[PDB]
Amino acid sequence: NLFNVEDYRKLAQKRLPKMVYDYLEGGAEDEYGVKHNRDVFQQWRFKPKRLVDVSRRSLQAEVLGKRQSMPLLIGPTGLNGALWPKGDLALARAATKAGIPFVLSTASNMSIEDLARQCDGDLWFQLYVIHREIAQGMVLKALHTGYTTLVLTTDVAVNGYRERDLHNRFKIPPFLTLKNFEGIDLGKMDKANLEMQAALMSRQMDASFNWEALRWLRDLWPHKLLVKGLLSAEDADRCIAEGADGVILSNHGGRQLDCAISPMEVLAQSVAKTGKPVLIDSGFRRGSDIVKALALGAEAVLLGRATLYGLAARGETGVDEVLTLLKADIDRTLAQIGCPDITSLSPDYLQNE
Amino acid sequence: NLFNVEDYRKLAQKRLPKMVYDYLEGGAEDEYGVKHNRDVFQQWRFKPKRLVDVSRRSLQAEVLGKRQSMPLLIGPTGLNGALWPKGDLALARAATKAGIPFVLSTASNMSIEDLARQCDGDLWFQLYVIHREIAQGMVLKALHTGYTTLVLTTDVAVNGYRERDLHNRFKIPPFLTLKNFEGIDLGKMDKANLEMQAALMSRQMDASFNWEALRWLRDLWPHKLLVKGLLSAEDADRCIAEGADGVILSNHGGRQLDCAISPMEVLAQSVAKTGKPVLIDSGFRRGSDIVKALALGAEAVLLGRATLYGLAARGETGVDEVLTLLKADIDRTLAQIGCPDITSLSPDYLQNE
Amino acid sequence: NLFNVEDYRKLAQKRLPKMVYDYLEGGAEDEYGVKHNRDVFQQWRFKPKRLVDVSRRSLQAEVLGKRQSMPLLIGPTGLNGALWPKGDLALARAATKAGIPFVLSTASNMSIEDLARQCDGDLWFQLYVIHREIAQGMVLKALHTGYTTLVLTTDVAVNGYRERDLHNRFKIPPFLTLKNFEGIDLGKMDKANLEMQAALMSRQMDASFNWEALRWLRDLWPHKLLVKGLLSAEDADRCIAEGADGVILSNHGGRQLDCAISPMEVLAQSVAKTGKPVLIDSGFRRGSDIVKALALGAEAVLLGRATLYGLAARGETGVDEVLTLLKADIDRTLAQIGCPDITSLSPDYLQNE
Amino acid sequence: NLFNVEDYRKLAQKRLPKMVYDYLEGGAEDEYGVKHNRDVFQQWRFKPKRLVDVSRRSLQAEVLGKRQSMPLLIGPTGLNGALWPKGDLALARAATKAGIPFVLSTASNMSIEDLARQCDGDLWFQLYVIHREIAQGMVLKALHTGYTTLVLTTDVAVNGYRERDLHNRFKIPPFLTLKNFEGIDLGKMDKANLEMQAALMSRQMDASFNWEALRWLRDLWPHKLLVKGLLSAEDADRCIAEGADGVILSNHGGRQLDCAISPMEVLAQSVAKTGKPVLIDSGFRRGSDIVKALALGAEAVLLGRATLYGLAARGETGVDEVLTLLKADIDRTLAQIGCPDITSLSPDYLQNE
Ligand SMILES: Cc1cc2nc3c(=O)[nH]c(=O)nc-3n(C[C@H](O)[C@H](O)[C@H](O)COP(=O)(O)O)c2cc1C
Ligand SMILES: Cc1cc2nc3c(=O)[nH]c(=O)nc-3n(C[C@H](O)[C@H](O)[C@H](O)COP(=O)(O)O)c2cc1C
Ligand SMILES: Cc1cc2nc3c(=O)[nH]c(=O)nc-3n(C[C@H](O)[C@H](O)[C@H](O)COP(=O)(O)O)c2cc1C
Ligand SMILES: Cc1cc2nc3c(=O)[nH]c(=O)nc-3n(C[C@H](O)[C@H](O)[C@H](O)COP(=O)(O)O)c2cc1C
Repeated sequence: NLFNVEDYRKLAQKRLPKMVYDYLEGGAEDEYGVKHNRDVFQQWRFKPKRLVDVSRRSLQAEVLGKRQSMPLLIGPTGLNGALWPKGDLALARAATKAGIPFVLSTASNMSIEDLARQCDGDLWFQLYVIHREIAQGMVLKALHTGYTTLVLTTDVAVNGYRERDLHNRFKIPPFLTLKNFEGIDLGKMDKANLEMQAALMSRQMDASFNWEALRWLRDLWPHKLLVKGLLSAEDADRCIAEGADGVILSNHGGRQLDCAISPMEVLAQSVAKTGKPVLIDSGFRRGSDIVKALALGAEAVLLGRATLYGLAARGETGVDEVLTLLKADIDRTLAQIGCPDITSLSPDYLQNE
Repeated sequence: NLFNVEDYRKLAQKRLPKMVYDYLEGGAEDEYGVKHNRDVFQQWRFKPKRLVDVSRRSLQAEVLGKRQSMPLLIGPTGLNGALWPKGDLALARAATKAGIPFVLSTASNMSIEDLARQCDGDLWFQLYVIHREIAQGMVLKALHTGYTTLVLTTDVAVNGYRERDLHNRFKIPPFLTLKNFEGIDLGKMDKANLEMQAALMSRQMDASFNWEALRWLRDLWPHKLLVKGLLSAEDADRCIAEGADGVILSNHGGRQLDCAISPMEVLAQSVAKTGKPVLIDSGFRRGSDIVKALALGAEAVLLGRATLYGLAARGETGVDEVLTLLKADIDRTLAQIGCPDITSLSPDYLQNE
Repeated sequence: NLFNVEDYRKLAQKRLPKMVYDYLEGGAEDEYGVKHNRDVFQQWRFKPKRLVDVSRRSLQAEVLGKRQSMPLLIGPTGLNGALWPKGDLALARAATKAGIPFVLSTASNMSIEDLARQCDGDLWFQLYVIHREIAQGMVLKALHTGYTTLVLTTDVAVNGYRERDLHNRFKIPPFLTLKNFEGIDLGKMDKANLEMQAALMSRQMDASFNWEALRWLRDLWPHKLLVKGLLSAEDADRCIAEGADGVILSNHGGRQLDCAISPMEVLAQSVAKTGKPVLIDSGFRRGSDIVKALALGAEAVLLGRATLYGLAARGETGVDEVLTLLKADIDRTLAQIGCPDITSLSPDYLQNE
Repeated sequence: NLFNVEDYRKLAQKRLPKMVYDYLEGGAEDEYGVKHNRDVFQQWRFKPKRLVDVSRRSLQAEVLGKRQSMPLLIGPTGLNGALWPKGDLALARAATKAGIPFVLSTASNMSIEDLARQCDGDLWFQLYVIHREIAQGMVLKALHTGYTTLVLTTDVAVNGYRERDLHNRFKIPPFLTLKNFEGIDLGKMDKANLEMQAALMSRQMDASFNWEALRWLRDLWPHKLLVKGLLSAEDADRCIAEGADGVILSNHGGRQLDCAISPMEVLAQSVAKTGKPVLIDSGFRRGSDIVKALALGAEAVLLGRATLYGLAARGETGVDEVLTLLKADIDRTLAQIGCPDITSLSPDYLQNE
């Protein structure tokens, strides 16, 4: 039985080695965060508008000014190859078939260049800064290979304390490789090419990356730039003031700070304050979750684990199936609440509980 | 032990094939809706008025201006024949013996005409519009056979995603038939009698039926007209403005949209705004649930699953028993809260929790 | 292990026949009421006052102007003889040894006269009116035998729907008798002594007893009169206006109306509005429950099941033990919150949660 | 697996005799208090500040004007020797190695003098007053041996009703001794040295110790003085008015009054009202709990059971490990919420839930 996202999670758990499933499903510390990410959606219920002609419905919507099939994206997730062979490509091709963007992780198992050469969809690149020079190299590589949008993830200044991984002594699968860091030379002896080599031999990001550094990144990247990992309207607003074209409210799927608020708690405020695109992720599993966020003003919702369950359970086809179910889910929900055009969603369709 | 509605649910589950019980009991998606429908009643508790003479109590009340034994009705439910042989007739006869109306579903297993010929009680007809022409035929048939009231159900523009049915591959019992669509001719070749035949060969309602279409229905039906499936005081008010004589607040027993609010959440507001009869259903199981709704202003409460448990467990007699228990329940509750005349109920007997 | 009331409940359940334990412990319908009666106490927590000299503490307090050892009473409960032989006397003697009043039920197994002859403590009489003439007889009997206070119970206009009793086909123990109705003659033929005989052959109270009837009772009884079963400050106030010397807020231990509010919900309001003694019962098990009610203004707390567990488990000694534990509990609590004199309790020691 | 405090609790439960584990883990009566102490932390979630340079973080902070490695302390707990041999010394040495103070209990198994001679860290002394003369002796002894701070615990005027201890008939381990009361002479015959001997032969504190007595203690002790066990901003303020240099909000880890509020409920108010150091304990297990309290204004958090689990499970090394984990936990949390300097914490990093 594969009728919803949970069904794929169940199948994924049956097919993945425990260590890998825990890497995927686990959250930080007590996992109160991942639970809160799910529970917060119950803070809203629907107030359908009846007797509305919903015979013709549209899920098409502009994201950052560019039209796509539906307000969804497959968000950046690292080590996809540990879930399914060539996982990054499977996800990218499924997203492309569905008419939505795919975001490649800095910690992907397929390189920026290789993906761009094997997929003609709308590819976005998610950046993690470990070393400024190396980051610049990846950004320029993404630019030259056709990536349309750059996403800076800011919520992993230090690694999250995921206790399942500690219990399992989780180690990156030996057959896997952080492809984007491949060929970053060596032998070079001197400050950089030493301070860099040392940085790469460390599983820690550049914790000093601040607003000033964002300005640097803004000048380097000429296209759309989003800042991911924000949990306040104030930070979202500052990002816009610093040059960002939009933001992605997110708590990294409860994988970094267990007691972090859910981004849903500051969605409406961020939308009202910034006046710019506010995308969101963390906890989305049902079409109703997605519609609630869109009704509150979100430009689009990025999927993390939802599509990864499809990938881990049935590869590319599994991802296609999850996207198909979610699209039919969103469509069904729109019809049921009396909002035929997804772009017409508003808070008026919701009741705060 | 058959002392309340739950006892009949338990017996019904023991006597019905799993597939059928799931069709009856199931809700949309995660079934958070059916649970919420039950839980919402705990938002109110009673503040009895003591030392009131309750030696003489009355449950008699006018519904749409017409007096009936108690403010209850057996609401429209499809495929009753799958629960018990000639289920529609059993329910109708039980309702008639209890002195309350029975609402026949468009998806009933006994035709509009056959029921009217075999039951002299107050029969109401619930309409689903798949094809305008066919709907008109049913409405006129109900009119000519003595049905007093017409109920338009508006919350199934598209089919609900009930996962139990998907797991069981639920298929309408072969010995059952949507009798009201019987004899709708064929062979006829041309636009209609083709666009119609195609519509009937589709398990989907007319999703375009809107306010304009309601105006059409209002002109076709000369007697009392109610719109069912509303979940907002605004929609209820618009229905009255468009000609309706009252409304039925309802989320279809949590079978259509899992995250829909419970109609109890907008009952008081709808009563205050419309100033017209506001009936309600969804989640009612105990007399206290019913009394709470009546105290908040509801004109009457329609029973869905409650009487179906009686039907599935013990046929017509089972329905008689459930109605008898509920009547004694309501009566007992009125005595206990110090409101001898059911028509005297008000919010003053309740405490918001 | 017998260190609190719950320990006695556990022992009582082990020693009583299931039917009897269910009669004792059971509540109306779903028993959400008895649960709410317990849960409501968690709506308040303590804010102790430190560095207060609590070396000398006093639990002595006036109830209706008369001093007693502590602000507790053993409330009226019927069929005590079904829990332990001569249960009414055991409870009365334990209450007397503890220095608190005992309230005899109209449905006691020991007569008004017999108890008064075998116990010299402060005896109160709880009245149920089935027949006016018979009620007058009992009231006069209580008056002539030394009962100091009369309590009219108003919350059983009709019998509660206790489903455990229905499942067990509960029948008053054959070796038991409603002693207070003994010798009410017969053979007499005519209106009364016929309308009366019929009333006694019915397990139903006089549902017509109203405010006018209370006035009649007020004129018949010359001493302190309390009205029990109130659940609103308005009713409590009316009782005072009609002549009552105080009231007992109560939902009959969740045995009559499952969805009734807990009396704790209207305690403070009743105290402020009436300006007269407001006693309370329903749900009290821990000394902290009792102290919370007293802090909110209650004159005294009546125990129902708490002391009955002591009785059912270990007879008179069991009741003595429960009262001893509760007294030590209240004393300990007073010391811990910094209120050495129980009469000094106020809302300032509480925090609303 | 020893990755957090709970892991040490699990190991401690496996290594300690049941009686001892219950003495350690148990709470008063129903233990709703210890549960509330944990649950209250979920009333706040984090709103991280992104793009803040957190490459250089500092946990150093002044407590009562004196700098220490982090805003933590190992609080006073009695009978540590029952958990691990020379438990008091193990805890003291671990605290000293971590750069934080250790508070010796009046009911310690190692004397004030012996500890001071074997540990050169910052030692605090917690006082319980059973007899004024004896208390003075201990205070002077602590003064002469180098203890920097005196803590008066005021929440054990009477002993808490811990039912686990009652069930286990808990008796202070025979190989243990209340060392601080050793050599308090005898044979002396007359008022004191009789009223004193009797006081020592009683497991009850001086319940008369009030504000006047605090003034006496204030004049006796020349250094920093804190009052522990407060649960209101009003009491905290009075302590400052009476001469205290700060307070410790605490409910004694839910071991004294089950229905006591959690000190977290009055932390912000106490900080705002007193304008003096407000330390706190009760319920702290995760670094996030600690950071929430510090963000609300707490000067420091005292650990009770957290470090005792380390002690009971693995002795001194276990305590070292727990402190190491908590420090890394706090550090990680600071980085994640964007507050590199622990002294910069404020309510702005929190969201009330
Ligand atoms: C297995 C896994 C790996 C992840 N790796 C990254 C990453 O490399 N880059 C990034 O920006 N976010 C990363 N994320 C976070 C996601 O982008 C997204 O915020 C999160 O999955 C949203 O929550 P959800 O899983 O409930 O949908 C990861 C999430 C998961 C589940
Ligand atoms: C088995 C089943 C079939 C139903 N079929 C119909 C239908 O044909 N027409 C309609 O208007 N409502 C239909 N309903 C909805 C009911 O009219 C009513 O809204 C719902 O049962 C109320 O909730 P309750 O079941 O908790 O009482 C159906 C409900 C059930 C349980
Ligand atoms: C077994 C049982 C019999 C009772 N019988 C009577 C009665 O005869 N008269 C009356 O006034 N209340 C009666 N009560 C109600 C009590 O006076 C009291 O309101 C109730 O027990 C308080 O709640 P508690 O049981 O939680 O303490 C009865 C309660 C129990 C538990
Ligand atoms: C086993 C045990 C013994 C204790 N003994 C004392 C004591 O002698 N003096 C004192 O001031 N507090 C005493 N306390 C209370 C602690 O100082 C502290 O308030 C409490 O442990 C904080 O809660 P926590 O255990 O959740 O951290 C004790 C606590 C425990 C767990």
